[PDB]
Amino acid sequence: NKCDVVVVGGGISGMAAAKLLHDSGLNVVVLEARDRVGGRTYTLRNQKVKYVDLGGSYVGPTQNRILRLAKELGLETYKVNEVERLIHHVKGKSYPFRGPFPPVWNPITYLDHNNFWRTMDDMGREIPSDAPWKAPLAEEWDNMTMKELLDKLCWTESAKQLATLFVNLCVTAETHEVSALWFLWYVKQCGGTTRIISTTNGGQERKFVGGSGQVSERIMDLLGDRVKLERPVIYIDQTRENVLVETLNHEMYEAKYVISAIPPTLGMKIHFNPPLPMMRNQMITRVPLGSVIKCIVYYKEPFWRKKDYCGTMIIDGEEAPVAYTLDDTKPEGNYAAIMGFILAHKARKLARLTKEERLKKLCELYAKVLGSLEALEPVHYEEKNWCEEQYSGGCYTTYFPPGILTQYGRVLRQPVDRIYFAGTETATHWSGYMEGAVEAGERAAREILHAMGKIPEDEIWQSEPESVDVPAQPITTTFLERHLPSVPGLLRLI
Amino acid sequence: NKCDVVVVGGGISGMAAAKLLHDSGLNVVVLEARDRVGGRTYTLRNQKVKYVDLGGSYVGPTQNRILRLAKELGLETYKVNEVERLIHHVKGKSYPFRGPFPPVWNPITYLDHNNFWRTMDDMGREIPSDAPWKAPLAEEWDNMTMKELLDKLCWTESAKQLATLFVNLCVTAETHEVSALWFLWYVKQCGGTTRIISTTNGGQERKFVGGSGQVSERIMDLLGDRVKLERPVIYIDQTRENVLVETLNHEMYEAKYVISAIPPTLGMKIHFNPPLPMMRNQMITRVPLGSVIKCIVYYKEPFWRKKDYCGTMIIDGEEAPVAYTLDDTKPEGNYAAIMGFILAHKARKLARLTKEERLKKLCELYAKVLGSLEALEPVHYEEKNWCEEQYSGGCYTTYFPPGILTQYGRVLRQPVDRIYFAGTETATHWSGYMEGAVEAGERAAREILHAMGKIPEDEIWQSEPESVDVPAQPITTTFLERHLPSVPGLLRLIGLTTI
Ligand SMILES: *[C]C1=C([C])[C]=C2C(=[C]1)N([C][C]([O])[C]([O])[C]([O])[C]OP([O])(=O)OP([O])(=O)O[C][C]1O[C](N3[C]=NC4=C3N=[C]N=C4[N])[C]([O])[C]1[O])C1=NC(=O)[N]C(=O)C1=N2[C]/[C]=[C]/N([C])[C]C1=[C][C]=[C]O1
Ligand SMILES: *[C]C1=C([C])[C]=C2C(=[C]1)N([C][C]([O])[C]([O])[C]([O])[C]OP([O])(=O)OP([O])(=O)O[C][C]1O[C](N3[C]=NC4=C3N=[C]N=C4[N])[C]([O])[C]1[O])C1=NC(=O)[N]C(=O)C1=N2[C]/[C]=[C]/N([C])[C]C1=[C][C]=[C]O1
Repeated sequence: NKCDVVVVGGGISGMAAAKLLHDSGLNVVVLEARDRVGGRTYTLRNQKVKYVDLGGSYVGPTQNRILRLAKELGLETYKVNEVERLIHHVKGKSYPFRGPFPPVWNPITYLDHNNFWRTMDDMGREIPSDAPWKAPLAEEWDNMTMKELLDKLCWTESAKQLATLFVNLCVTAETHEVSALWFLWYVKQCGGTTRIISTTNGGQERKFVGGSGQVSERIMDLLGDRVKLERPVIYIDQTRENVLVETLNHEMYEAKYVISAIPPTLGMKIHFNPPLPMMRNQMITRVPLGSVIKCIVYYKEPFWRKKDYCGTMIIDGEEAPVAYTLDDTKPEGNYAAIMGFILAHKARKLARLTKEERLKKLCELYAKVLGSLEALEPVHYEEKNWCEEQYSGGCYTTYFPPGILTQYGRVLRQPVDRIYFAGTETATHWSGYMEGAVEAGERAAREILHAMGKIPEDEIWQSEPESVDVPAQPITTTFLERHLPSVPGLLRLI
Repeated sequence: NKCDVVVVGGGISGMAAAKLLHDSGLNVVVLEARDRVGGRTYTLRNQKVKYVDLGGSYVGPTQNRILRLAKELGLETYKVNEVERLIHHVKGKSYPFRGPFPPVWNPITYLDHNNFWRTMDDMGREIPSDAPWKAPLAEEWDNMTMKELLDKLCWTESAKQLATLFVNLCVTAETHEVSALWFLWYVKQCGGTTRIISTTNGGQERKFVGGSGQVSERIMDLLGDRVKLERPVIYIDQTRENVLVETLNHEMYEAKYVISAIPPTLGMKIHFNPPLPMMRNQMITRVPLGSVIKCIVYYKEPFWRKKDYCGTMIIDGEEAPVAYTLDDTKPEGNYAAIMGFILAHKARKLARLTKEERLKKLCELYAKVLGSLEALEPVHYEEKNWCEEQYSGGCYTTYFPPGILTQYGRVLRQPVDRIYFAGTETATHWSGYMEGAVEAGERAAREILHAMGKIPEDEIWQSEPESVDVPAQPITTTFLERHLPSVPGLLRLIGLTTI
């Protein structure tokens, strides 16, 4: 019934908000729609897999807030297997390579590839993390799709296809669906191209021992009966003295403040009184989430390591169900597995198949790419299609179509009276990730602390010391990488 | 509590569905979120305006379903004033003209203008009304915004600026926001460029005497207590034998079938058990509605008629708050008024201002455009920002961003068990209009009549006899219009000759 703060949503962001508020002495309730906590993180346990992350999973250097919070809850990380060679599959053949970036041998293509990545980071350096709509060329970039940008930038098919897979993999959407401004902001606010695509020294360096769902589970352990499972919020009333929040199962909660820790578009599932201000009312219909099936195939052994393959596969082309894989073996070398993502339009298309039919296609792909019959002999399979989720709306995150970020972006974290906004979408560093969820939960919580007079305005946004366990190495470029010309730049010299 | 069919939404579509179902003997309930029916039509009544349409208003030839419904309910239409000259205001100057299209004197520019409209209709013929994603080039066109399409087509800035204004005005959205496939579909399923833009012989020919709000109000009168105002639906349960529909004020309704007659994205406001299938679940997060403020400025007299202007203005300019106006004077000649639309990003921008500052900017614009100081003497002002409506989401309608219509389009009107889908967005002819509302409402109702074994399958889709009161002149082209070359076509002709 009555409390200081109602938090809507028990994902990482809501749980981190509620934990902070509770630790500071306020009475908090968390209202969660599902029969579990975690949201877009979900750890399945069974004897065959032991545990497996079917939702968010990877963490890495510079994500110091998720690392600190998990550490305090008694979680530990291990490193994703990247000891052996990566594979680029292109035109029906496997090219093994080392390093984050698949190599290119033709000199024209080389220039084109080099220029494309470098140009993404140049454009990023003009986009403010906390206000992408203030970029000098904000409207121009916002009014093009990433498909247009790539059509302008990439003078070769090879670069255009690799840059396309890069978009698909990062934001689970087609290049033609997304704003160029938003995608460039996204990459940049993750620390740039190298940091976002790298396993070693990047976002995919690590996983949590036991699963990432333990983060939310253990915060729910700390809050006891303050978390209400199967309480979907349907109505928020701000007209009266205290804020009133009603659930689907008929309960009424009453508080001074609310934190909305749900994806923006999921705001639509709530009837507000008074109506939302105009800009928010429309923003929340303009911001879908992407489409992904996360798929994990289990094998008796990590047989790929015998051939000096780490298990990472970058797979070009329309026919491949999966464009990107990582080794999902446990740190002990057991429960051998390959993780793959069926991305964007391939998720819409392959979801009509059965579970077994998807297994077969994956097994056959992997056998081709890894060049082993061992890939045809899986011992177990697990998958999750996030598009079918009523209370996520997709995965990994919310994407912005052309024109939206400049028109409505300012409203995302703007308080509506006594509702403050959390969720990974409202973050400024690794928004879209578990790290962003923590940043935004803790920030929304601290905005409420300040509206209550408990902390000054300068403590709303707090910096995070670097993890000692997962230190960050700097991102370096070579001299040639910085100064080799683009394709049209080599033409102007001729 | 118990009925045969719960209709969610009491706009034209919901009210047309309910009426048909009622007229066939079934027990229906209409559950409407607001304290009124009509939805995106709303007729305001006070002594200063008598009546005024702040939402949907215009009807015209080929929109035979809304004309039959309104006529059966006792309503009349009248002709929007187009006796005197239209104005095209471009680069700070007004160019009076007659006919539907602003004319063009520079021959190069003339070629580009003729080709643009012609290619809109040409691409249109490739696109089936009932299945736009079946166009041979659906994918290619859907992965392109209307801004990209215009950048390819228009070799003159003049044609590109006119085309941009045409998109903004038709779909209340920027060229860079909307799919080219969707937009070409939307224009074709209204009968083409000419039909869509015209007053005389087009979409804007007429209005209803007393306002379009009476359509919904009269159906509510026929239905009596079957219409429940202030019952926003929060929850639909299909796991049991009868379908369970719950409202925000804690009432429960039970039915064999449900028609959802709300904008697709407002389907988000309902919690579903079991969950919606994947494709609908994501589609309803991908389909926003446009942005528009409709504004009416009243004057003592329709002073523009005296300078031989009908009061239609096509106003190109970033500075112009309004890009299109019409004479909104009563058929009797009194309550003289200019209606104007504030479109897309200007609705966003100018909503910051007060009512009085918006009035001031409109009057000043109209003064310049009409060359008339009288325009600075309004007697009254009415307006509505549709963007702030929780139970509409915007106006006029739903637009599809790039990539959405080919991936999700096929599910807009796919039944989900015993839920069936109405709303003008599900129509095949004048989707986005009051006409499409009636088509979709009636089609969804007849879908349920078929599931119940009361009519055969071929009676679900039913054609409509032509209005004898608002008959349609066919759309014609001249030989020159059809065969004059494009700008690149003339340039190809040149390179070939000089060889
Ligand atoms: C799904 C997914 C996948 C499959 C994958 C991934 C992901 C995902 N990610 C992301 C994450 O997960 C996120 O970000 C997070 O989680 C977020 O969180 P938040 O913010 O908290 O949110 P959520 O979770 O959703 O929560 C919410 C909640 O709420 C609720 N609700 C709703 N509604 C409502 C409610 N309640 C009450 N009422 C109402 N109405 C719900 O239920 C929930 O609970 C990720 N991340 C990270 O970090 N990592 C990872 O890994 C991930 N993943 C992925 C990634 C990928 N990548 C990166 C790609 C690549 C590779 C290479 C390069 O790139
Ligand atoms: C808004 C507007 C404006 C401003 C203008 C216009 C329009 C609009 N339009 C359109 C119309 O209006 C529409 O279409 C209709 O109305 C629709 O119908 P429906 O489908 O029925 O839908 P609605 O109305 O929305 O209704 C729905 C209902 O539901 C409810 N809900 C929600 N949610 C819920 C509910 N309930 C319960 N529960 C829940 N949850 C609500 O409340 C409602 O009631 C139009 N149309 C026509 O026809 N005409 C006209 O005029 C119009 N307008 C416009 C147009 C213009 N133009 C076209 C111009 C031009 C020129 C050149 C080119 O263009």
